[PDB]
Amino acid sequence: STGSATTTPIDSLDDAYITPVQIGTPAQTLNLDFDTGSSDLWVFSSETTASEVDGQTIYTPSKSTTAKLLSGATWSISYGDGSSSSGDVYTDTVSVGGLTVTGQAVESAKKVSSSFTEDSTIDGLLGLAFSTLNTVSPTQQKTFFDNAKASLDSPVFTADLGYHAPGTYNFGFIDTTAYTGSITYTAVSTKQGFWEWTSTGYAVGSGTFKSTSIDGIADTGTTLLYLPATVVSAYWAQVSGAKSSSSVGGYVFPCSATLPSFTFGVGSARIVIPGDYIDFGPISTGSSSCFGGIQSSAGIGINIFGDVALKAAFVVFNGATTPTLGFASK
Ligand SMILES: NCC[C@@H]1CCCC1(F)F
Repeated sequence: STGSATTTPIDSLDDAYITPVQIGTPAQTLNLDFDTGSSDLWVFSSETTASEVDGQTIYTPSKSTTAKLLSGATWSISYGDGSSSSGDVYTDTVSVGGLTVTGQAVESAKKVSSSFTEDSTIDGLLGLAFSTLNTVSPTQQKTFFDNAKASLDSPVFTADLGYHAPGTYNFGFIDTTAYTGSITYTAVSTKQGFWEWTSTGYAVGSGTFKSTSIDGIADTGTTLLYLPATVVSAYWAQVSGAKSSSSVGGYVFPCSATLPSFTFGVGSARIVIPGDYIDFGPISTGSSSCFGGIQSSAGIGINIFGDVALKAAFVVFNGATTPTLGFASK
């Protein structure tokens, strides 16, 4: 089998991407944030505290003839931005882009933190990291990809995120028309539960490439590119007036600037992020200070190749017995 679904930016900045997902019988379509950095499929639901729902579409398990309570199971997750959610668990039929999994754990939120409530465009998350990170207790549950894997034509999914435009998540096949040149594959460590890999270096603009190993994760659920402070300082030093602002929470730059590109290495290959992809717009409405799309990972404990990086590439998440990542230009 295969599946193919379009993923759409939630706003004009590409702050996140939503993909329609069919849950239950008859189908209830919710728009989920596909997150290769986590491993829970959770949704706003008829069980979510009413004051914490503000415009989201909810899953109502009582209206699904295929829903079954997963008796005794609970879940609770916290993310790197400090947001969180928790609740109980149903199994149900879940389809993405024509690919159907029966018996998928659908984690129904009883509580969500304020940042989820305040984002009316995201109805939940669909985790695509390794199932070892799934938070369901006392019986850990498998991701949608892990459940689908054996049925897929090939044990892979691909992320093709757009810059200020829709893109595609495919399951089970590699669309050879969706990228240019060849795909360069690179080793993955699953020791932390992530799609963790080692970039071979970077360049700023037209500058010379610096060969240096940068361990990090491919994370569709993180907006920006988070890299070591040395690398990030070298980038922003090429932008007149850019500075790190503690009050804002990262590097800002004059909105009048033209940003240089940023290149990262994948083995001997190179992925070029155009400068415009690094512009996250005014820090507040009407400000002439703009927020940068490359930020330091110093406070995080891990480097994160988030959407800013991934949207410059066609990315293969290869879930074979030994997982690997592939990157192509597009
Ligand atoms: N997108 C899931 C959240 C990520 C995983 C590693 C660091 C982080 F919390 F930011």
